[PDB]
Amino acid sequence: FQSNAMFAWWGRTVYQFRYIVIGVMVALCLGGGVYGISLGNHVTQSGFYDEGSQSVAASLIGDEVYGRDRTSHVVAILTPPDDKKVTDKAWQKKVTEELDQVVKDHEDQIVGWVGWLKAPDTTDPTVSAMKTQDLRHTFISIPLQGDDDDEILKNYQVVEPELQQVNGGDIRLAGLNPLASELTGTIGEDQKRAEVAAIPLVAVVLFFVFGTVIAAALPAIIGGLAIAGALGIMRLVAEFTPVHFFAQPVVTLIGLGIAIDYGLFIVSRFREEIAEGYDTEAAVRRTVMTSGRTVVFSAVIIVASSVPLLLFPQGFLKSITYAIIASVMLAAILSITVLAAALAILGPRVDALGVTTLLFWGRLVNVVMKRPIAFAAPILVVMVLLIIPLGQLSLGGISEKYLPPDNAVRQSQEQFDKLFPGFRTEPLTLVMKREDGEPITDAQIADMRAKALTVSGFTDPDNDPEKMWKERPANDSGSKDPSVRVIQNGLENRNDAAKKIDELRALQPPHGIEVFVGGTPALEQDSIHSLFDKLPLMALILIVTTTVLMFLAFGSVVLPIKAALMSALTLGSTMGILTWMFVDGHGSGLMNYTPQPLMAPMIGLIIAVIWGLSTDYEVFLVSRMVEARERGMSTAEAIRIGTATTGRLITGAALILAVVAGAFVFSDLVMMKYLAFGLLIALLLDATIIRMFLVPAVMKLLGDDCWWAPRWMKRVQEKEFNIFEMLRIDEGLRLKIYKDTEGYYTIGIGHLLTKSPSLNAAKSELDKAIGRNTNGVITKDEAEKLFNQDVDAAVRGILRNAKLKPVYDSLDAVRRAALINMVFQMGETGVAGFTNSLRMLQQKRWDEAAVNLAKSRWYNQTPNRAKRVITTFRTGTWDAYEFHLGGIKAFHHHHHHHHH
Ligand SMILES: CCCCCCCCCCCCOC[C@H]1O[C@H](O[C@H]2O[C@H](CO)[C@@H](O)[C@H](O)[C@H]2O)[C@H](O)[C@@H](O)[C@@H]1O
Ligand SMILES: CCCCCCCCCCCCOC[C@H]1O[C@H](O[C@H]2O[C@H](CO)[C@@H](O)[C@H](O)[C@H]2O)[C@H](O)[C@@H](O)[C@@H]1O
Ligand SMILES: CCCCCCCCCCCCOC[C@H]1O[C@H](O[C@H]2O[C@H](CO)[C@@H](O)[C@H](O)[C@H]2O)[C@H](O)[C@@H](O)[C@@H]1O
Ligand SMILES: CCCCCCCCCCCCOC[C@H]1O[C@H](O[C@H]2O[C@H](CO)[C@@H](O)[C@H](O)[C@H]2O)[C@H](O)[C@@H](O)[C@@H]1O
Ligand SMILES: CCCCCCCCCCCCOC[C@H]1O[C@H](O[C@H]2O[C@H](CO)[C@@H](O)[C@H](O)[C@H]2O)[C@H](O)[C@@H](O)[C@@H]1O
Ligand SMILES: CC1(C)CCC(NC(=O)c2cc3c(F)cc(F)cc3[nH]2)CC1
Ligand SMILES: NC(=O)CN(CC(=O)O)CC(=O)O
Ligand SMILES: NC(=O)CN(CC(=O)O)CC(=O)O
Repeated sequence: FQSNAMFAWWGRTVYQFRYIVIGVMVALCLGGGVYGISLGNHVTQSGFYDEGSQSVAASLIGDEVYGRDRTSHVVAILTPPDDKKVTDKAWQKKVTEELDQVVKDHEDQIVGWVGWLKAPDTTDPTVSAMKTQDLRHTFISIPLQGDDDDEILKNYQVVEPELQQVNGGDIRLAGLNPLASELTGTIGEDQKRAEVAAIPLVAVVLFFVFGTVIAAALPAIIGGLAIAGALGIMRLVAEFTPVHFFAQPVVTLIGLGIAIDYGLFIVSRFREEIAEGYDTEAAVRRTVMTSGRTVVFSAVIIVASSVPLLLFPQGFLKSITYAIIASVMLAAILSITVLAAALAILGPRVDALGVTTLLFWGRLVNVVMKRPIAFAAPILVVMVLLIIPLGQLSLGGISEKYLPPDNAVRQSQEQFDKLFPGFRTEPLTLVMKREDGEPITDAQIADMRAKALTVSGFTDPDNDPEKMWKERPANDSGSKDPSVRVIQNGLENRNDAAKKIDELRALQPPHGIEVFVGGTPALEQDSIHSLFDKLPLMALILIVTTTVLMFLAFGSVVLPIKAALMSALTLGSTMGILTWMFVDGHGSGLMNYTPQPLMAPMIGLIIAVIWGLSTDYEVFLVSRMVEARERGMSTAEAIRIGTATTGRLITGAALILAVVAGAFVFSDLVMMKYLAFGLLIALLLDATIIRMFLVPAVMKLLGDDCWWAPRWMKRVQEKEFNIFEMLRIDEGLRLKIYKDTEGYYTIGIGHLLTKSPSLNAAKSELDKAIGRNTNGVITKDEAEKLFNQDVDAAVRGILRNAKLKPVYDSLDAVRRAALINMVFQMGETGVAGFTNSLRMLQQKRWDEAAVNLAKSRWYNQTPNRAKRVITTFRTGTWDAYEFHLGGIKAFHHHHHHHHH
């Protein structure tokens, strides 16, 4: 159950109101770009955890009661100049005055600065550890004002340009906020790299697909408008829910490629239609009714592959899904609205500026036809070989290693952890809230301490079990509610956290006390647990929805399951290569990244994206061969028809997407490189190994079993437009005796009854013709009978005329119907007067024949019908009548009015 009257109406309307469409939509997209440029100041960095988890609740309660830990905010390593020591009093005074000046300039942003450098004369052992033994290095802590991570990072970015100058520039800034600033600036770095690299390369690839300036420029303008509008839409979404930083490059990584590919396909189809003889109006309408439907289906598939990411609670994945959906649907809309109207405005002008203005698949698919096993199993084994590294993939959180190993901030952090060990901690926290509301006594604290000392593997520095699990510090941003007490202690081995947490949560709390196990390891592990808990349902929804959409698009049952297994193998192989590249470290030396576990939500993101890519390409390809089997073509060449019709467009689209993805593989963010490399691997696997080799071979393996659909999941074959409806359009269908423009009695489709003025003589003739007492009224089927009689009489008259018989025997059924139309209108004597025109048609020179027919006085006197018939001659389709200028007014009886 499909619907194309909607697409036909829109193809008509976008040509009818093309200027309004182009103006309104371009204005909306440009205003959206102007409104969404400011998205960079409204994105967030949170959303990596499960915010409905116990670790997040523990973190929130600890923040409320004790205050958030601002000690890891800013760390500053200071080194005296000229091999001096940190004990030089003049240098001490200088640096201290500099730091005081920096803090009092930004009291709105900095809380203060805390170190050993502030109180050199002290005995506190922890403070005296902020200096190295050599007295060549000393680090300080600079807490910042703020209430959420984004405001704190903004305050740090406000204070950094002046804080960096301290100590003659020889101050090294590490901590949470410097790393955050670098990791977020990676996004803008990638944006600028894309602007510089992909735009001219995409221009070149387009200009090589279309040997024309305009036909190659249109998809680029479409992609630009799509990026602008999608950024505006994400800026609007930022008003309701937090949008993550990583959602910005997605718009440029995924949105731009699909938008330009949509534009490429639509412009190519418009050029096909124009080169097939249709004028601009019919070209736009058919371009819609075919390629726009394909594009909308593509967008629906991408949305169906993205939506399941809304199951995971990580707002990171949610904002990414929002960005994907917005970009893709806006690209589809622009492709069937700005681009359609722009083509309707330009016309054949889209080929005006050639190359000078700037200054075979069938053979290869037949190579796979002879021996399918020679390419199928030797490729399936290679893919299941690439799958085995996928098994040994690990997951982890965000560290300094997400930056390249030569990044100054990562090296500053690693030098801090070398010079000052024991300050960077990941302690697990037991948070105790008393449900009743009264203070917590030391007895309950001791009970919890003992029940925690039950568990092993926790750090015991000075070897005193009654000093482990010390109390969390408390600063001024905490309520200090006596009903909440937090103990905490680090882990000897981090890889045991997921177990120890599961132990610390099995401990029985004191009576009337609620226990929450939190901390950075607990946050990470609970996030990963939510991810793995919700993954199978996501995969099931993905596969089921995509397979149902393939049930809709294919009209088959074998092909959806086949393409599902194909996409599964492609996803597995791509993720195996990704594990081999980023976990096992292969390719790291050339790309300059550190091998490490992947970000957990990136696994679901990459699953969704790669599955959508594979399914989209498989659908767009296989539909073209289902087209041929619907026409009646044989299997072994229906495959060839589809593959050869898709080759150039598929390769160009894959090339543009590969350009845009390789523009991002050079990122300084290991997650960005992971995503872009996975996209590149999946894309180059689908554009070559999947489409060229495995698809035709594995399909031929099933031969004529691939299109088998049971019952009637398959659409019904349409009512084939015939000569009856054509001449009903041109001559009218009247079921009651009427007078023509000459004043004679006509009925049916231009069937002259008699040239007598008597209505009763005409009724006598009509009753004699039909065989009953009609009273001047006939049914539609009787009109069809009379019309078929007249058509047969005209055909017999044509085969009798020696000037019309050759060209009539030369033509096809549609052009033969056009010739019969001309006969019915103007007599065989009049039709034979088009000697050279009929010669052109007989020689199948449709363009010359149409141009010459449009110069008769037949066109001057009956221009609409003549234009319709001449279009039928030029194209050979009923398209000039399936969507025609409605409403005729003057009915005239035709020649060969058959009596009996
Ligand atoms: C574009 C991609 C780039 C990715 C950038 C990543 C930059 C790294 C910055 C990491 C800042 C971690 O700060 C440490 C903070 O951890 C928790 O706070 C958490 O409390 C919330 C309650 O919801 C939790 O949900 C939040 O995870 C968190 O605010 C502690 O409670 C705070 O005491 C401590 O200060
Ligand atoms: C990606 C993350 C990598 C970066 C991680 C680096 C973590 C940075 C931790 C550095 C801790 C700096 O402060 C540590 C010291 O200060 C506090 O005590 C004192 O501070 C007051 C200052 O006025 C004194 O007056 C009070 O005697 C007393 O409360 C802490 O309680 C102690 O532990 C320690 O002595
Ligand atoms: C405001 C929100 C409103 C709800 C969302 C917007 C409306 C969604 C309308 C439904 C989706 C329209 O697409 C669904 C498409 O499925 C098939 O596609 C195929 O049609 C091409 C014709 O040539 C073939 O070539 C290809 O094999 C293949 O694309 C069917 O033939 C049609 O049913 C329809 O074209
Ligand atoms: C600057 C422009 C960069 C262009 C961007 C696109 C480049 C994509 C590259 C992805 C391929 C990953 O390749 C990684 C492999 O390459 C090298 O193999 C090492 O072992 C082999 C046998 O001993 C020898 O072939 C090498 O000599 C030896 O280096 C690496 O060392 C290995 O970890 C890993 O095997
Ligand atoms: C067969 C045809 C295939 C097409 C050829 C593929 C393109 C290969 C030729 C162009 C490669 C030139 O790369 C230029 C790159 O310079 C920089 O590199 C710096 O960042 C990376 C990690 O730190 C490391 O590359 C370096 O260590 C570091 O200098 C930046 O990354 C970008 O400004 C830019 O992207
Ligand atoms: C002619 C075409 C209609 C063929 C499919 C072409 N489809 C893509 O190029 C494509 C990109 C893409 C992506 F980045 C993510 C994702 F989940 C799915 C994706 N499909 C468009 C042009
Ligand atoms: N265009 C036609 O119908 C053929 N005509 C028109 C023409 O001179 O080209 C020639 C002829 O009838 O002799
Ligand atoms: N639309 C009309 O009634 C006039 N004509 C159509 C035309 O002008 O081409 C009808 C016909 O001649 O069959």
